[PDB]
Amino acid sequence: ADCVVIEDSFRGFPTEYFCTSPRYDECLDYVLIPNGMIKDRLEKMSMNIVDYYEACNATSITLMCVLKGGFKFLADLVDGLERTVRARGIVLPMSVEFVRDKNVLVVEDIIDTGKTITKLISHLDSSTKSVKVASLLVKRTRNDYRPDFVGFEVPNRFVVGYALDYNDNFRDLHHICVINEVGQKKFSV
Amino acid sequence: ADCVVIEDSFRGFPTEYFCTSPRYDECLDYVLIPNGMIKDRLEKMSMNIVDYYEACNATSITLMCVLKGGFKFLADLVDGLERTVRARGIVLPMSVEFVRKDKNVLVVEDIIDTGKTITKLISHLDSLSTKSVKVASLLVKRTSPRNDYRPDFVGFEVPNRFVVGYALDYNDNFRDLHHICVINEVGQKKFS
Amino acid sequence: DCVVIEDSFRGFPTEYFCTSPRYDECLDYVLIPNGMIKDRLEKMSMNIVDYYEACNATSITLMCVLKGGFKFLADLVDGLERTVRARGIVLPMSVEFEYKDKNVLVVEDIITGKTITKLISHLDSLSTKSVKVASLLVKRDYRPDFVGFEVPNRFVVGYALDYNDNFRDLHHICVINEVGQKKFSV
Amino acid sequence: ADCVVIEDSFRGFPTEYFCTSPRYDECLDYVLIPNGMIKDRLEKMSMNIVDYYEACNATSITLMCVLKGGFKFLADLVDGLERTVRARGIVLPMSVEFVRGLGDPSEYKDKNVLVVEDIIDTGKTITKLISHLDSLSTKSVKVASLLVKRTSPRNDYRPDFVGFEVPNRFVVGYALDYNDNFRDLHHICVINEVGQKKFSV
Ligand SMILES: O=c1[nH]cnc2c1ncn2[C@@H]1O[C@H](COP(=O)(O)O)[C@@H](O)[C@H]1O
Ligand SMILES: O=c1[nH]cnc2c1ncn2[C@@H]1O[C@H](COP(=O)(O)O)[C@@H](O)[C@H]1O
Ligand SMILES: O=c1[nH]cnc2c1ncn2[C@@H]1O[C@H](COP(=O)(O)O)[C@@H](O)[C@H]1O
Ligand SMILES: O=c1[nH]cnc2c1ncn2[C@@H]1O[C@H](COP(=O)(O)O)[C@@H](O)[C@H]1O
Repeated sequence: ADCVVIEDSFRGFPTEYFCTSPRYDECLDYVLIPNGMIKDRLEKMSMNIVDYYEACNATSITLMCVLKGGFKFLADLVDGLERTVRARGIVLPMSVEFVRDKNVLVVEDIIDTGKTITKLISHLDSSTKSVKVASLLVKRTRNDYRPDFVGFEVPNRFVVGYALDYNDNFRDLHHICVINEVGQKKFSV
Repeated sequence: ADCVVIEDSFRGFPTEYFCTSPRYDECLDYVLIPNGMIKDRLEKMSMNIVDYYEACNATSITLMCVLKGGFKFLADLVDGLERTVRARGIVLPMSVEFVRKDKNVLVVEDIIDTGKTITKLISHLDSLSTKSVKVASLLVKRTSPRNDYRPDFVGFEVPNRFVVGYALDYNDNFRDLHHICVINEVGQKKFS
Repeated sequence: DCVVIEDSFRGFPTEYFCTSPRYDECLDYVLIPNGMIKDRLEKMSMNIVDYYEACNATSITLMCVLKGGFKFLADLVDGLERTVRARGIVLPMSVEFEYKDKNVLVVEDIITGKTITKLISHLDSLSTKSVKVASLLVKRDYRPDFVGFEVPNRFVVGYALDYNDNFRDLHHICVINEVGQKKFSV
Repeated sequence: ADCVVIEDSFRGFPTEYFCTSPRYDECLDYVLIPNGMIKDRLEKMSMNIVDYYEACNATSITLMCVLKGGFKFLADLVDGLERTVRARGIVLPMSVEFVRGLGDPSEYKDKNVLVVEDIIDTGKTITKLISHLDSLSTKSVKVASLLVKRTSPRNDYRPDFVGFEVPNRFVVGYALDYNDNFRDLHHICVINEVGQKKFSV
């Protein structure tokens, strides 16, 4: 459950020094997690997931992508998993299933209060071999729940980008950023 | 449209000189298209798509992922489109819908052999009063006689041989392969 | 102007990123992950191409200063090639590791500035047509024409940056501790 | 069974379906090896090199790049090497040096040198180097060549690690040059006639 903990002292990275979608010129305060940061973290995370599912003699695993917030995370994550199982010479069959007794790894976007991931975990437990949750981001409240694999622990702010949406928008953004009030007013109701 | 033609005389590249997942040891005949070649073609496909919708004045574009096969394809293609939209400074909003009104729908599918699936899907799209309906296909099977229909954007035109990898499946197996490969008969029998 | 890494930033723990097992105990933290470098180099390359399009430069010659900037030159040349290629412009590029009267973009690793002064001074012998300098990192006052990150006055390794021809194979840009700083003393 | 063989029947891919430097628009016949295919090959090459130098417990391993021609191949090769060593917990200390010869210590002795060159054709350019390296009392001298030209008759020398075996046509791109041009090209291509006349000696 230990991860890259973004402290509330971190002010982020201003958008002017990166490549963001020109569509969101005035709508972003700063970049929180660059895209390459996400990739680099997902490498080590892929190693952790693989060696965990080898410590337990798992015959196979099935990733469950929760659309549409976890697609980029699932894509890069599957790249890292196939890469790791490729280099290490293991024979670990992985399946991918998208939803809006087998080993199930939930591929989620972010945990805020946990009311959504717990209904899923209780939905698959309604007779499954195993149920695990992997979340790219985690929100620091503290919440009583934590996923099994966590990439980043972020402050109590609303983030967008990397297929994370603020009212069905900002998904085509390359990095993980925090909206300001201008974009909030522009894309909310 | 015109694309990279994988000639029938192409013998492929043997899997031993690339990285294959260990679970398909004696199941792959050869490697037809390496992953990196797919990506390098997807760069040009992204440019073609973006400046097509820029020749038009599309207010947005809605990509339709045809699951489960087109998921890697849609991933790297969305990376290409995003990378050329922000590289040319053009404002062009892109949304992503998934399957298994009055918008510019770009269908993203894995391969087209006969065209039954793409015909049914396109017919379903024609009822919702879409602004435009274009189709982007990664692979196109060269059949005899040549198939009556061809997509608006095509990555590779490959021979009439069953291919797997890059999320191309064979009874929900072979998806976790990095490259597009032709199966042998031992692998076709191994999964039934 | 670039990305400023303030001094109150402790970095990220090495145990959360993939690092070479060679330097298990010799790394305090990571300042800048590798992918963040890759994402900043996009904007930096765009800035360089835009400066060489404000005027009509008919050529550009990148000067790699081995051994520190070979990774930075690799990904920088990749970004420049990808930008020139993406914008359909005809910007011919050469790499220089006797070829004079050319626009020079010096690709150095990090800058006191006493080394870059030796570079620019040595350039006056051939009299280049134009000289500009781009550096990946700057430690805390002089500034090159293109800067990527601004780091504290601490010591950084990785990404071909070396402490006595060492730590170059490290993927990310890290900060070492005193035990590692003494385990590779010259 | 040394490497990927690009048979003489292979006609390549037309340059219009890939992203090419627009200045060489009319100078390229076709694309021989796309960039991503090169990197895909360099994954497996990195694995082979790593487990070779680990099977014999090589203390140090020093990659020597033949400069200008072999730079990009060195960069992607080092990428793959550090990646595959990172994913295995292996400790394999690698160094990097460069040559054009322009590199001398003379402490190269007792070390394991891995030569990183761009392409082998006749074999004399590399033979002079291996002769100049086996004179410094090195523990081992091996060569990694990205491309190898198919010669008639077959060349009496084949490097230890080969990426691709290409037909006997002239190739450019991916730091491969023709009269110090075509280096900024992204893929490995073959020059046509207009490109052969546009950069003559
Ligand atoms: O900061 C955010 N940005 C975008 N979506 C969020 C954010 N925080 C929570 N969500 C979404 O809120 C939903 C429920 O999260 P919960 O509050 O943990 O139950 C999920 O779909 C999350 O992706
Ligand atoms: O060779 C193949 N390998 C894997 N899937 C194929 C192949 N050929 C056709 N398909 C599948 O066939 C479906 C539609 O093809 P069609 O109906 O023949 O046009 C798609 O969902 C493809 O995944
Ligand atoms: O923190 C560091 N780690 C490794 N090398 C450094 C570091 N800081 C400066 N250098 C090297 O110091 C030399 C000159 O730097 P300058 O004195 O700031 O101009 C160059 O070779 C740099 O690579
Ligand atoms: O087809 C080619 N394209 C570009 N450079 C080549 C080609 N063939 C050989 N070279 C270069 O010319 C020299 C030929 O070496 P040799 O023929 O093995 O003795 C080496 O420096 C090669 O890098």
